[PDB]
Amino acid sequence: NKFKTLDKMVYNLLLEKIKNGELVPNEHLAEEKLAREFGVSRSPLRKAIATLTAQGIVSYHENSGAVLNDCIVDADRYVQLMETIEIFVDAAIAKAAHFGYEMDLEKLYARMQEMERFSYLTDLENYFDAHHRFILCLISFAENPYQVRIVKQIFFQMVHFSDGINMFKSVEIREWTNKKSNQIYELLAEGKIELARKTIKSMFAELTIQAYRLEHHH
Amino acid sequence: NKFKTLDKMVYNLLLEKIKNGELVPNEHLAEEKLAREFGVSRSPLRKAIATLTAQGIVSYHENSGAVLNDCIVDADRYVQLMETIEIFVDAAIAKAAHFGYEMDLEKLYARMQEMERFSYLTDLENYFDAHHRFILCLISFAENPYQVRIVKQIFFQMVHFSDGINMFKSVEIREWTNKKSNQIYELLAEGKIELARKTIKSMFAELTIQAYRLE
Repeated sequence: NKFKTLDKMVYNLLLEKIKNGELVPNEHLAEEKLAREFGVSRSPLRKAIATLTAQGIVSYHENSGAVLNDCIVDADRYVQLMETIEIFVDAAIAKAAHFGYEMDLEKLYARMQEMERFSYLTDLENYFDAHHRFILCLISFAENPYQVRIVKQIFFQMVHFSDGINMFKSVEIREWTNKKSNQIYELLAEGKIELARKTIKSMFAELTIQAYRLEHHH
Repeated sequence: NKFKTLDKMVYNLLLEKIKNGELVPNEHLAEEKLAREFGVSRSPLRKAIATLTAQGIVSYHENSGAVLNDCIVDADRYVQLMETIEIFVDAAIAKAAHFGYEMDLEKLYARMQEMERFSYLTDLENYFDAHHRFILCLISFAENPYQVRIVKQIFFQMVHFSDGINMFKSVEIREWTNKKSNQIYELLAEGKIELARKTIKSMFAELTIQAYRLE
């Protein structure tokens, strides 16, 4: 909509072809036809494809070319992604508490407050991003950048291929999630680690229930 | 040595420039000087770079060109990756036991036996791969393909940027790992889930100790 480079544009263009469904999973990407459609040379397009192969969205095979993977995320896949996120979060908190690391709780407070702010402003995309950044801060408490990057990739896939953000169209759900995030921050700051972990688990369980309620009656 | 296509050749050359350390992380790749060093044109080399972007080794930042990521893994980063792997494995076993799935234990037995076979043949690369596939089978018990793909990327980075395979140059370490894998299989088959989980933890702890002992 408001691009600054030819590469990212093409990337975004291709990405939207993956989201609106103009390219179906298991389809071989016609790199030559795609470059003609965008009016671009193959140097940007190729680059885009490479990036989307790094994100697991496209798979290149030695026998065919680049193939597009099944990337659409229904409720069950959303819950699988959330289970991955939650094992990462719980293990992060457990490791930090066991080894006595210093948790950047001020950054976590800032992230929770950004959640509060975007919920007050009714900025849904920024609220989703802020919720994700709060979770990422929790995970970074493990001091494992590999895990942070993995969960960032998961968040990217959720944002671009799930309707999970629609859950936060409810002000009630947004405020409950903000309250849970603040409770987690407070328990961590007070040192009640097991209570914080069970609060994290409760948060994820309720959001899983709501993810399944998204599919039942939207 | 013994290349069959010019791309795979150029790629490999560039890839070793990443492994021997002649190209520093976060450095911008001089595609023209690299292509002239290899005596090749630009179209193949870029493909190579593209391939290394598809594997997460190189990133196309918003600035024009390609930048190389911090991919070398020392002992501490190896242990970080292994902690991630073991979090996945333990959660997989716990989830399978809690929801009462049927774990494909015959596939697990086959993978453990391939470990045994490659250890017998002193095939280090295939033994490393077989160990990784045994772990991946354990993780697939979670019925979560995303986690399998994540740990596959971890194993790729380990194979190409770690010395962790040198650990298995010891026949004793290989046999201990094989015995532990078989014990995990048997405990899973007998339903002793907590014992299987503590055996998994012990295996990872011993291999973590061995990662630091590698001088």
